[PDB]
Amino acid sequence: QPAHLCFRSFVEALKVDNDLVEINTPIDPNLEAAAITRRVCETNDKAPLFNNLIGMKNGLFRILGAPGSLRKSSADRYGRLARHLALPPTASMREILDKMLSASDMPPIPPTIVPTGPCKENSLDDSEFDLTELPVPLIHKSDGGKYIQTYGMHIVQSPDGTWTNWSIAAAMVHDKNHLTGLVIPPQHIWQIHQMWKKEGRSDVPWALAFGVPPAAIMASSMPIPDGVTEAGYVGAMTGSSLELVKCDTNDLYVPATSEIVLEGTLSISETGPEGPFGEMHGYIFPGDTHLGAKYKVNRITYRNNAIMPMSSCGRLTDETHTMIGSLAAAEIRKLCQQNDLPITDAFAPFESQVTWVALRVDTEKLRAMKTTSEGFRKRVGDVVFNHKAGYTIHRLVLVGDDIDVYEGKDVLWAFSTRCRPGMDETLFEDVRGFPLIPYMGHGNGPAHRGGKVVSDALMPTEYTTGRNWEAADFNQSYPEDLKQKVLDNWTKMGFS
Amino acid sequence: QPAHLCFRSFVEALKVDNDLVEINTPIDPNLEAAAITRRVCETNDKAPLFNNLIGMKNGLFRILGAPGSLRKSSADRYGRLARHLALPPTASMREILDKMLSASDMPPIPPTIVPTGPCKENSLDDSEFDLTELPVPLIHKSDGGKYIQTYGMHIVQSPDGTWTNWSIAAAMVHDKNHLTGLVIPPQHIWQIHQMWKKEGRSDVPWALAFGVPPAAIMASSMPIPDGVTEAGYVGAMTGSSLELVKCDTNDLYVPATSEIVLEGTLSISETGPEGPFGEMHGYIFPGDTHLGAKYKVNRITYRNNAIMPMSSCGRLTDETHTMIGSLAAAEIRKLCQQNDLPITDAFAPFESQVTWVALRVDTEKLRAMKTTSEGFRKRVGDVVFNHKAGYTIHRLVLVGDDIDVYEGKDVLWAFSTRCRPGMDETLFEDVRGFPLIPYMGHGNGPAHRGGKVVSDALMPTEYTTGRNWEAADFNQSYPEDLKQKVLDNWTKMGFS
Ligand SMILES: Cc1cc2c3c(c1C)C(C)(C)C[C@@H](O)N3c1c(nc(O)[nH]c1=O)N2C[C@H](O)[C@H](O)[C@H](O)COP(=O)(O)O
Ligand SMILES: Cc1cc2c3c(c1C)C(C)(C)C[C@@H](O)N3c1c(nc(O)[nH]c1=O)N2C[C@H](O)[C@H](O)[C@H](O)COP(=O)(O)O
Ligand SMILES: [K+]
Ligand SMILES: [K+]
Ligand SMILES: [Mn+2]
Ligand SMILES: [Mn+2]
Repeated sequence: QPAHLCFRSFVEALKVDNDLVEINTPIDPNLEAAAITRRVCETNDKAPLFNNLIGMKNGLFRILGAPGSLRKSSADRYGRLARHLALPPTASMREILDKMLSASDMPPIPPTIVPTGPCKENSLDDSEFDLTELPVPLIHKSDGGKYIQTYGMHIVQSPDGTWTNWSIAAAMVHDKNHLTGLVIPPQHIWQIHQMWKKEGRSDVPWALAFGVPPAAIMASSMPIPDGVTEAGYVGAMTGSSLELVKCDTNDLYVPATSEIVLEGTLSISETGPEGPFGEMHGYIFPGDTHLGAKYKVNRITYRNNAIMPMSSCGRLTDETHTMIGSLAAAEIRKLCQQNDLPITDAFAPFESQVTWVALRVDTEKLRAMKTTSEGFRKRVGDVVFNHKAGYTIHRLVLVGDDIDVYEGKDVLWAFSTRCRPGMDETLFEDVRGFPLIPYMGHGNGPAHRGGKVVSDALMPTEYTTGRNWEAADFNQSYPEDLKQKVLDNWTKMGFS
Repeated sequence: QPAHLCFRSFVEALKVDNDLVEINTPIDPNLEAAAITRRVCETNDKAPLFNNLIGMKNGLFRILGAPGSLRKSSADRYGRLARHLALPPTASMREILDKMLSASDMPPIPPTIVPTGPCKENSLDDSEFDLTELPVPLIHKSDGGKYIQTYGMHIVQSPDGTWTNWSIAAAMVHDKNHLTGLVIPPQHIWQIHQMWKKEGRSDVPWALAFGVPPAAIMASSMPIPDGVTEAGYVGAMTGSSLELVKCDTNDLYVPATSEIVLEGTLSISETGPEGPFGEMHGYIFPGDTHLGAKYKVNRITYRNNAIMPMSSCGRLTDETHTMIGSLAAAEIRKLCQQNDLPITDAFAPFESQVTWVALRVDTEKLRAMKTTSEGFRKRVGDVVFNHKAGYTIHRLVLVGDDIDVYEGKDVLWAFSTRCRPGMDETLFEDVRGFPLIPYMGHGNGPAHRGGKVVSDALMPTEYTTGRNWEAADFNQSYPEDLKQKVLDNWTKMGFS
């Protein structure tokens, strides 16, 4: 099976790329595996594969850390991500996001049911497993539980059967046969859970699949539209129907090659303690106490020599930056274009801790609109901040065509030099806010509302007659014939 | 003479450091010298010394570019700057700024008059020079003149004789015996020129000295207080009285070892075209047209084999970032402390194009103040934005003690995650603004007023009971004994 369609094949691909380190000596799931992975993420090192995890019971489990994190070189920086998608390892961010958006103008390709797969190689019933006995990691020293679920896919279906959602949401072990985790608006797991709670008759049939097809985990992390079944979007994106097996204890379908599958229910009534958890913005608030949703596990199925992927999330750079930020930005790009806004590109700068998105504007199109900053900012903010794709994003930065939004230094430059604080900005207080950002949930204002801004880093003539400056830089302040001479004589003269 | 007291000795020091490239083949002052220097600044390369400048007349002149720019290594990043000040080349930014502030609590050491010096080796009178015939650089392709003055020191004295100011302000060649340049509030050259215009009797006696003692050019770039003679501050800072010679045609005093000295007058009446000029924020607006102050040159004196320093300013990183930003930040630190604000450190992040200053707060002291964000922001902004040291700075970012303000990634992290847009900020519209920032002078609002903000990236408990988080990073989310094990086994395991 190809790497984008089978996690096991993805792990080989990383080895083959010289992008893996296999660690075959004993590693402790209490902090050590996550500390090594954290270090990898902070230094853009090779992904760690922990083949010898202290406490591995019943063949459960090895760990792969940093599955979607960065490589050190600029040339293949996003190569781990490209390997999720059958793209060359030198793919740009633009190319990766275009690939993730491509299925939005394609018919879905529904999945294919197969009678078995590797995820059925082993099983443990209700009398045989105990989640507290597995080598579930403690990821951060102050976490309130062992977060088994950082890179698996929750599978839930609407009561009417018409929408099956795949998404990533964190969850931790509660007891031998339950998890807890947050199920919060506007996320699709929450929208579906609300449908089941309004029906009132039963708990939500649920599965959590770990080590799924890489292309599937990418869609799981992207805010594709309400009502759209991820499996058919991934099928369209990859050009092939995904192979799924039925769960044993319910009628959901999981990827055939899933490394580990939990089957059970997500309660419509019960809650239990969750968190705190070290999170994407780089923080943990030890001691925070809160009741989350409760999941019951009835069955585990798994591959021989099963591998659990793990995100050791926090400060730059990990999956919560490379996937959450970038994939939101992609969806925001499309959303703006669909609302007739002249946006060509969008990216969530890592330097903003993926709380900003920079929107590159086609300024020829802007000029033909014959509008002003105050009107354009309001239009863009109304579109994005009232949509689920904007949920995680608190600052939008509008930039003209000279700025590469995929380059954080250029976004910073434009923001700092082209957007007058206050006057060039519109604040949005009556929109949903993201409580996870410390200034929101642990800040001075409402945790769930407001705190958003559109910052216009378009210059005045960009709305009227066109750009009226040149950069004071090597590229723009010197003619081509001189630049080339300089470059051709650089090492001759003594420079590096 | 030591490198910090003699420019010629500074150039040797750079060679000796392996921080110079001597270029002995012909280089064109029309763009080529500045293009090479621009490239150096954008890549943190060695300083270029152009020993063979096309059009060098009467021994005038060689050029040193990038005199105060960065080195490539992290270990001696600020070494060029350290060489201005007798500091080790590994000095930190903190150490450099402390050195620049040290004289603020010392008696001045007045200069010593000597009868001659190297700056008298050669002379050209009013019938012998022509500024349009010298190899003055064109620094950026769209500049409105050849900016002879980018790293010399203007010398002007109050009418009463009691204050002699040394400062850097750009100036360009107007004609064979005049320069033009901006003389604008609140700068000390402008405050002095206003005193002479109010007296109304004569033009301002003036000198411009190029290739001055490095410690002197540093003070020339720092906003030390009104009325304080830079020469006595530099004397105190260095521990020695600076040696000065009298000008021939007026009674001002110039450093004895100056490479090139212009003597003349700054008019109280006449103006002439100036600019446009590629500037510190990374822009030029070609065609901008404006009348600047006019300077008459009556005499040139110079060293044998005179060297003109040149700043090829623009996008990161050059003297306009390393000196203007950092030295303003230093003065702002002191100003805050003198106003009983608990600020321990200040720095202008390069990533903000030195338009922000990050202020590190002693949060134990803050807690004892028993105040709130809204009150503290207003207090800090009132102190800084109503003072000349705040002129160039449009955003202040308050951060707690865990943030290293000299590290732009950490400042960005704190700003993005701890300051709620709008609610955690106070806008200041009734303060002097810096028109040079594009969003000011080429923006949507008043060019000279407003556009400033204090952004509070202190978390709520930092005002009350203390920090209530830990970072989700390698340093803070793992115990010391584990961290050390990881580090000790890193290369063993296969990582880099
Ligand atoms: C890639 C990735 C995504 C997410 C998460 C993680 C990773 C690695 C964790 C490490 C587990 C940290 C966590 O905060 N986390 C997370 C989460 N969304 C949540 O509701 N809850 C979460 O706990 N997303 C984001 C969501 O996956 C996306 O917002 C997606 O759009 C949701 O799908 P849908 O609702 O649009 O179908
Ligand atoms: C280091 C340095 C400082 C300055 C400048 C440059 C360099 C290299 C130029 C390359 C020439 C670019 C230019 O914009 N420039 C510049 C300038 N101040 C001005 O009023 N005008 C200027 O044209 N400063 C800043 C001032 O030197 C400081 O603000 C100083 O504080 C002034 O001294 P004082 O008035 O406080 O005595
Ligand atoms: K999804
Ligand atoms: K000065
Ligand atoms: Mn969905
Ligand atoms: Mn001064």
